[PDB]
Amino acid sequence: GVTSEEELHLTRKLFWGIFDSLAHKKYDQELNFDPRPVETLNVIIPEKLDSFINKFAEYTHEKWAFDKIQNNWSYGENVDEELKTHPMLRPYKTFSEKDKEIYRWPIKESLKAMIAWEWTIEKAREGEYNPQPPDLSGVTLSRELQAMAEQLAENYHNTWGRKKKQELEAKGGGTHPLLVPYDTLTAKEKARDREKAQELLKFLQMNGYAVTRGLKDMELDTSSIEKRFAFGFLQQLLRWMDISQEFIAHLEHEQEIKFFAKILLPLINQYFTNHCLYFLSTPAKVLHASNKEKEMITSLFCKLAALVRHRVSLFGTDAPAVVNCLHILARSLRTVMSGPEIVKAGLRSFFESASEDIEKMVENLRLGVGQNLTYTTVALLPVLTTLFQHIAQ
Repeated sequence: GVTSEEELHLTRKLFWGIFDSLAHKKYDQELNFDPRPVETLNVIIPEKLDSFINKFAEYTHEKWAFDKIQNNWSYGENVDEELKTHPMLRPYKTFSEKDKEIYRWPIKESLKAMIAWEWTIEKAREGEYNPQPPDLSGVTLSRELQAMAEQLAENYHNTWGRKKKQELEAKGGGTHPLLVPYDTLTAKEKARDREKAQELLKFLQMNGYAVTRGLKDMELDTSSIEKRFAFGFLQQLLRWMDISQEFIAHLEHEQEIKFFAKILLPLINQYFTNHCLYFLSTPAKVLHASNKEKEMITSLFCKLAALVRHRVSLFGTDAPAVVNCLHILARSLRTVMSGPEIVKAGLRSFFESASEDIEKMVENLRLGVGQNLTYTTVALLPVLTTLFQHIAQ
C-alpha cells in the first residue's frame, strides 16, 4: 500500500484492478546486493588469539572419544554401516596442510565475523566445585530471549547461508534444494537451535556466553515495536492528508491527487465498514483497544468537515470521495467532556460555522448565491443524520 502510494505510475486505472484491500485487523496481536569484501589472507593472527585455535584441535579428539565409548563406535577394517565402523580417529597432523584449511575455521570464521564483520569485542579481562542447579524453568519464557536467539541465529545463518551461496556460485548453478527462507525453516532447524544449548553447556560451563541486546512489545503505535499494525496505519493517513492540504490550498502535482483522493478512498471506506465494532466499542466493552483509537479518527473526521468548506470550488464529480465516506464515517463514530480536547474544539467549530451559514440564509436561501447552499446541503444534511443515529442508538 505505501509502495503504491509513494511511487509508481500516476494513473490509478492501470493498477485499480490489481488494487484491493485484501486484509483485516486481528484482535490484539498475531506475532543490487553488495556484501563488503574484507581481506582474510593478508591479516596476521595475534599470538594471544592463536592459543584458542591451537587448543580447540586437541579438544576435538579426546572429549569425542568418551562419547564414542557410550555409542561404541570402535575400530574396524573399513567404513561400513552394518557395524557402524569409524576407524579414522587420529590426530590431524597426518593429513596434508591444504586439507587442514577446510577445518581451519569451521566455527572460528563465525567468531571472526563476530569481531570483524560485527564491530564488537567483549572486554572480559585484560592481558595476563559442584554448584547446585538454579531454578530457571519456573519463570515463563520471555520474548526478549527470542530476540537474542533469533538475532544470533540470524547472524550465524547469514554467514553460513552466504558461505553456501558462494559454494553454489562456485560449482556453477545446478540443482538447488538447500535454498530455504530464514524464519520458515524446517522443524529440525526450529528445534535444534533450542536443543543444542543443553549438550554443549556442560562442556562450555566455563566462562559462559554473556551478551544482551533486545527489547520488544505488542500494543498501539506502529506496534509497540514489532507486532500488531492497526494503529500504525493511521499515521500514514494523517501524513498523506497533509500532502493534499497544499494542493487544495494552491488550486483555490497530479500524482498526489490520484493516489490519495482516487486510490485510497475504497481502502479506508472498507476499513470503517468491516471494523465498525472496532472503532465504536471500548476495550472493556465490546459487542478492543479504542481508547486513543477514537481520538485521531475524530481528528480526521473534523478535518474532513474542514475539507468540505462552505464554498463550493471544485466540488468534483467523485461522489464516493465526498458523501459516502462521510456517511460510513458517521456510522464509525468514549467521551471527551478526557484525552486531547480537539474533539470539543471540532464539535463546536465546524458545527457552529456550517450552521451559522444556514441561520444567515434561512430568510434568503436561494434568494440571496444558489450554489453554496446545495454544497452545504449534501455536505451536512445526509451526513448528520447518520451522526445522530450513532449517538442516539
